[PDB]
Amino acid sequence: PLVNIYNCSGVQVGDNNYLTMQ
Amino acid sequence: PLVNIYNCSGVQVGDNNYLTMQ
Amino acid sequence: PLVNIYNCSGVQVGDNNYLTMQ
Repeated sequence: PLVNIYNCSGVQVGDNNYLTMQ
Repeated sequence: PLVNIYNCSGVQVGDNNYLTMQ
Repeated sequence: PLVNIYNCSGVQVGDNNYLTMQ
C-alpha cells in the first residue's frame, strides 16, 4: 500500500518495462 | 493501491515505455 | 488505483513515451 517516497529521482512500484535514467 | 509518493523526480507505477530523466 | 502522490517533479502512471526532465 502506502509508500511515502519523497525521493529525488527514478522509481517504480514494480511492473513491466523497468525504468532507466542518466 | 495507494502509494502516497510526494517525491521530487521521475517515477513510474510500472508499465510500458520505462521513463528517463537527466 | 489511487496514488496520492503530492510530489514535486516528473512522474507518470506508466505508458508510452517515457518522460524526461532536467
